Amino acid sequence: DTAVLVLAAGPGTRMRSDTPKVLHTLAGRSMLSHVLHAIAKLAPQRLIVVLGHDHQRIAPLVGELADTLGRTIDVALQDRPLGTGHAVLCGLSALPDDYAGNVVVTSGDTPLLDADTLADLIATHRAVSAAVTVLTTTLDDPFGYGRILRTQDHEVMAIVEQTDATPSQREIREVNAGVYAFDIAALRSALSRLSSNNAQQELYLTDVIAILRSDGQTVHASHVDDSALVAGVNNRVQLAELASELNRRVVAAHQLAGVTVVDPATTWIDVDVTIGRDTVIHPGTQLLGRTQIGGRCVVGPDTTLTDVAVGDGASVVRTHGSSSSIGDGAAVGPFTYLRPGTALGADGKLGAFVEVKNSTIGTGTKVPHLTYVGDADIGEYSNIGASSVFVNRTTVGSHVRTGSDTMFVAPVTIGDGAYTGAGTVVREDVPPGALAVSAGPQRNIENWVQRK
Amino acid sequence: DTAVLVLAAGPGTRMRSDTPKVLHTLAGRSMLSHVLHAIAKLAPQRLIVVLGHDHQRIAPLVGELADTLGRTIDVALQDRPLGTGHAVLCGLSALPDDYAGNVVVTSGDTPLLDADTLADLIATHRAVSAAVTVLTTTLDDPFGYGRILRTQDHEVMAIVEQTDATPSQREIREVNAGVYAFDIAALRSALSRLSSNNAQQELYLTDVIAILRSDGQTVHASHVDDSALVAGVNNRVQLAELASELNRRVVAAHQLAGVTVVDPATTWIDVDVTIGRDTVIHPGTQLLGRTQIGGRCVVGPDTTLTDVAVGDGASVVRTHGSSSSIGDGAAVGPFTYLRPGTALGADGKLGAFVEVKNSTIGTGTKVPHLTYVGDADIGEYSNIGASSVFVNRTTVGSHVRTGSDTMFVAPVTIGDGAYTGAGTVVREDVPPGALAVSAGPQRNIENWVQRK
Amino acid sequence: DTAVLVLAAGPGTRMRSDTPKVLHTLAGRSMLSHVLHAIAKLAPQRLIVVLGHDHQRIAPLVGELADTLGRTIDVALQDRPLGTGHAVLCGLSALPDDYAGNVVVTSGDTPLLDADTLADLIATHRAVSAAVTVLTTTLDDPFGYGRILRTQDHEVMAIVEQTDATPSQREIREVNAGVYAFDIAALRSALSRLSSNNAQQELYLTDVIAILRSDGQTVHASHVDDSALVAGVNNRVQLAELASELNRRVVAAHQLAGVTVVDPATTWIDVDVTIGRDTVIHPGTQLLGRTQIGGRCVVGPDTTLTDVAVGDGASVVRTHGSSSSIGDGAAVGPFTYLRPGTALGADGKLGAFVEVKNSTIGTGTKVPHLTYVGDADIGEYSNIGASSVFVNRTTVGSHVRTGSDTMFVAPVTIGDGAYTGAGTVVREDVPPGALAVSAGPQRNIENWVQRK
Ligand SMILES: CC(=O)N[C@H]1[C@@H](OP(=O)(O)O)O[C@H](CO)[C@@H](O)[C@@H]1O
Ligand SMILES: CC(=O)N[C@H]1[C@@H](OP(=O)(O)O)O[C@H](CO)[C@@H](O)[C@@H]1O
Ligand SMILES: CC(=O)N[C@H]1[C@@H](OP(=O)(O)O)O[C@H](CO)[C@@H](O)[C@@H]1O
Ligand SMILES: CC(=O)N[C@H]1[C@@H](OP(=O)(O)O)O[C@H](CO)[C@@H](O)[C@@H]1O
Ligand SMILES: CC(=O)N[C@H]1[C@@H](OP(=O)(O)O)O[C@H](CO)[C@@H](O)[C@@H]1O
Ligand SMILES: CC(=O)N[C@H]1[C@@H](OP(=O)(O)O)O[C@H](CO)[C@@H](O)[C@@H]1O
Ligand SMILES: [Co+2]
Ligand SMILES: [Mg+2]
Ligand SMILES: [Mg+2]
Ligand SMILES: [Mg+2]
Ligand SMILES: [Mg+2]
Repeated sequence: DTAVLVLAAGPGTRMRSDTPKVLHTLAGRSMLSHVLHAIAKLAPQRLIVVLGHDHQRIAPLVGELADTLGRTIDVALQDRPLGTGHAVLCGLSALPDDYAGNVVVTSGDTPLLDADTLADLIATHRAVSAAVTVLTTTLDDPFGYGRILRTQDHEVMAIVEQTDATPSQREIREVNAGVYAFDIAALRSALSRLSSNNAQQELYLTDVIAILRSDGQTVHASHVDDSALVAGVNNRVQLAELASELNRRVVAAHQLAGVTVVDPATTWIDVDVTIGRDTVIHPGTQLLGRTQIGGRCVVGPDTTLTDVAVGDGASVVRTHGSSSSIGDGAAVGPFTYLRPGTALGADGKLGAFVEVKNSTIGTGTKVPHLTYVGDADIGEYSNIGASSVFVNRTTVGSHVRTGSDTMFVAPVTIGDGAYTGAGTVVREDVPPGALAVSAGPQRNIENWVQRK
Repeated sequence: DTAVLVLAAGPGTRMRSDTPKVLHTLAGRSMLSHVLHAIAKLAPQRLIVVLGHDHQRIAPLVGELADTLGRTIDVALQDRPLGTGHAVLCGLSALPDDYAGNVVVTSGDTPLLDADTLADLIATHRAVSAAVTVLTTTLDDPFGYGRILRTQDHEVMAIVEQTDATPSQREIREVNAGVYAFDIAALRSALSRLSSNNAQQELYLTDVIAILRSDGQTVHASHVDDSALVAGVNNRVQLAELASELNRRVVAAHQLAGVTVVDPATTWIDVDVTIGRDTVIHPGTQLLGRTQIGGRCVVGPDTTLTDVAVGDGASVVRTHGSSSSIGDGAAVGPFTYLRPGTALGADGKLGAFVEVKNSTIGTGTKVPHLTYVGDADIGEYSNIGASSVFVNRTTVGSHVRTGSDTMFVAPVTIGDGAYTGAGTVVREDVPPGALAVSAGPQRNIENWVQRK
Repeated sequence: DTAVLVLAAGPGTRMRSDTPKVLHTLAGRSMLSHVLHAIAKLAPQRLIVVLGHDHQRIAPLVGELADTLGRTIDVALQDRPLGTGHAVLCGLSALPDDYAGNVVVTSGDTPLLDADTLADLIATHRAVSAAVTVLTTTLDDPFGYGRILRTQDHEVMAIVEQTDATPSQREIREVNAGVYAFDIAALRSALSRLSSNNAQQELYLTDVIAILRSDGQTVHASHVDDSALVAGVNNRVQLAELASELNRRVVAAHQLAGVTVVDPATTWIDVDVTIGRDTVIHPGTQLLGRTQIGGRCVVGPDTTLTDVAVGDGASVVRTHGSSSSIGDGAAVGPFTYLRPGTALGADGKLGAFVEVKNSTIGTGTKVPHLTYVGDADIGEYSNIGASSVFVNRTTVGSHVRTGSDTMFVAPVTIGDGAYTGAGTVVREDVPPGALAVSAGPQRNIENWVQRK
């Protein structure tokens, strides 16, 4: 059997945040969600998330995530901030006393930890018949991490916390990832022998290593060369360095699968985003949420799309949009705002300084300049003049030509093939094939300027 | 004599692209074009580009490039994907049998290879009286490249392909750039001795090295320290890493020549772009095509310009434009769209939420807010009110003041010094110095709001 | 006693600029200003800035800076470009002959030099009882810097200029930072023994080291590990590398204090900018000048703000603004332009394609689409229809609803709770609770399209 505990109990005081550390997000999931998704793929028999401060704020999101992953996720509360050693103990109490499996310990602030790393850890753990196996790695800057101590003979002695290391030890660049596999009897038995005489006056989980080494138990360290996989987040400088490392990888994966990305460093792609072959993404682009881009698209510089669906061969340039759909071969931008519920048919055009909200717009229809469309349904191959406003429901037919400077005052229906004169205010329905007008006739006042 | 072959025959399957590898672009030229420009500057007597898959799609662009560089470029077809060794052979068939020159082999996926490197290679080749000279370099990640094998005595033994190296050899970090100079008799004679018993069942050009070493011929390797100069492109992650390296260099060259670039990493400058002394470029700027910027300009953040000409001391801020000209001391932006054929005279202004298309706009005239100008010619020192539309030809005189919310319905002529009232629709000509109006008079309905 | 000289006398010819090197800016101060601020914090008894070329252009800004820092800053002119050795001499002439203090020499092209480094230098200088102490550092590329020469015994021999080093010496990677502390009698006495037989035919300050070593005086070098602290600026590639290093640090300091910064590399924050806890900054953001952001704000991608004040919990997305204030919980963007003098009350909204200039806008009022507001005061909880223009003073009351396509022709007053019909031109005052209209009635011309 195997059980995974997720240590999400700490305060994250160095985040300086009213929002709990473990719910800050990157690439579209919270850290906690990234950690849980990864574990879920490995499918251990039990899964326990230990919470402490802010638990009423984190618990409901653990339950939300248990439904999305379709499995039970238990929650063990930690009453006293008595250390991580104490947190494992709290977590074990959600396990039956008779429990015979392996226990794997993990935190929830390690968002790039993946299912293979855990697998390699369990496999290695079982292969060497070890009481405790710990993931290590080595870093340029090892600040804030337990250091790994070994004999002459390379044997793992102990783990010394940052607050507790001599200056001489603070130099050690092998670090404790804080990801372990334990034999359960050995874990139970060393947790009892933890004392809190140390710099933080806590029960260090990391003391368990020296303890089992004392009983002449087998202690294994498994070095992870790709340090990003087990990097943790304590503050916002680390949050962003890893949001950025994860972004590099998402982008590179899209590039190898056929997407041209002009500039990876300023192209942000959330984990659920799909993009078709031979589309080009220009720089300053964020593809967020469940956004889908077809193939042979152009996604223009300085574009932001959240939960937008874009068909094949469409261009979406300098566009700020969400919760909207854009058809094949359609043209959006530059300087275009899509609010929730915009659907633009195939071959359609929303141009410069156009805003659409909750509007359905038919195949091949063009709204190219300076106009607001909201709460409107517009038919096919229609053309909406510059400088207009759908004054919010309105329905507009197919093959319509509305003139510049038309205000459609909802609710109003414009019939197939109708026209509107420049500067018309439409307050009553327009029959198919009629010209609606309201502008007064021009009058020239000669020599007005000499006089005034 | 000297002949250059360009090996552009392969499939680029790892690009995952319906567009042939060698025609993907960076900084304004396709890879093929970058390679050919560089060779062209060296001016060898013959120049042969070997094509294979997609040759009907690549051939016409080779001919297009031969005219631009004003020299003959021959095309040798490779009938069977039988290897690069085979590709050199196909390429040699476009040479006369009596041919006595040096042959230099190059690919066309090496876009930063420059005329000096080739020169250094030919010079070195002749200096050491060598049968074969190959360019090498050393890399952090040597994946996918032939490895260079040497004796104890540092003598070049052979080149081993990635697919063919032992794990022990895959560690070697000296790589084959795939750029060579051959003595022709030696090249002909080792091409005949190539066999295809290897991992790809192809005729490896790289086997030619071991072969000439066998006949006790002179084999020279010339190490290139600047690895970017001979880096090749197999996939889109490599395309962008080098588009980015080339961009660093273009930008740095502009910085040393007097252009302030706030942020090189997000400033994209195509190779043909010229920029004057003491202009400042702010971040998120792309200067593409034959775009020219004068001096003491400000080019604002988040600006995209393609084949735009900008005079001296003009500002072009948050502007998306192409195929357009902007005069000295003019002001464009923020949030401004220039379509093809926009000319804005000196001291002119196109402001926020303005779109211009095919329009000529005179010295010192201002279009500052919320307006569409297309197919129009506007004179000098005129002022176009906010929220207007040139409803496309229209001509507007000099010293005009058109009021807000005016629709000029083409075709219409507005005389010098004329005015337009706020919300006028202009359908007939306006005499110089006349006030054109059409808006109805205001009426106040008192206490309407209590009633409704 | 202690006196600081700032060597700002050189020509900066490699800047290629009509603007003096030392006045090019980064993060909101000129280099000179950064250097002077840092020294000012240390508060030496005397402070002398030596000027040479362009001194009439730099002097008035030295005086401006003396008032801001509230202390006397003297200016010593250098008549002849006779070297840096000569420049120290010119600088000493502003000191009394009897002067007994330490002299510290600094340039003004070293913008990240900080008050601690100077302090460490003075302290070290006094601690070792040294005649001359020089700051050194070591670099990947030491080009253009004096090299540090030492015996077998690690004792500082001399400093050799770039123009003067053997190729063998050009390899030395310990460099002279050009920041020193001198015992004054020793400085006076070695300046007299400087001769100009060297590559630039100048009086090298750096020769002073070999000279004092000759008199068997104590020569100390103090190595600075953080090389950015003493990096100098000769050209625009170096200007931007350090503008970028300083930006990393400003941003990281905000991140550790509680600001989420999605992308540091494209987030530019000037030194005076303050940002509250738990605000998020998205990429492509510049926060320039005395800009202040409250807490829990969202500052949207692609935003530029200069001397903007933003309250708490407001969003400012895709906005280009300056000299303006935005209240708590207000919404600005996307695609919004704020000119000088915009004040938007708490809970207010300026939306897509809106431009405001010199306008005051009351609590909870919304200007959401396609409109120009300038020279206007608008009351509370009002709503301004899309596609409108304040045709500039206008006053608008509270709880107003103005319809789409309204032109307010200043000067005009709109009473509390008044309405305006769609497409109204307002030329006369509107009583509280009145409906102002001017649009003509709609007319449908049936079958117009068949006929035309
Ligand atoms: C359990 C413990 O006492 N210390 C751990 C632990 O420190 P924290 O301050 O709790 O983050 O996490 C580190 C791994 O992220 C690890 O290096 C260290 O050994
Ligand atoms: C009449 C109109 O064109 N737009 C209205 C309309 O825009 P929405 O996109 O529907 O939010 O409703 C808003 C009322 O919440 C109002 O601020 C705005 O003026
Ligand atoms: C001709 C050949 O057989 N192999 C060459 C060749 O491999 P390709 O898979 O054909 O790209 O190009 C490399 C240089 O880009 C070089 O390293 C290698 O030795
Ligand atoms: C009348 C007008 O102002 N603009 C027209 C006009 O803009 P262009 O910039 O010329 O493409 O022609 C288009 C017809 O292809 C049409 O979509 C748009 O409505
Ligand atoms: C005073 C002198 O003769 N040379 C100095 C000096 O060279 P400049 O060319 O004047 O920048 O500044 C360098 C420090 O930025 C230092 O390395 C060098 O030793
Ligand atoms: C009438 C109007 O709406 N806007 C005017 C008005 O804008 P300002 O934001 O005030 O610069 O004054 C300008 C005169 O300098 C003029 O170019 C523009 O047309
Ligand atoms: Co109107
Ligand atoms: Mg941690
Ligand atoms: Mg290749
Ligand atoms: Mg209008
Ligand atoms: Mg210098």
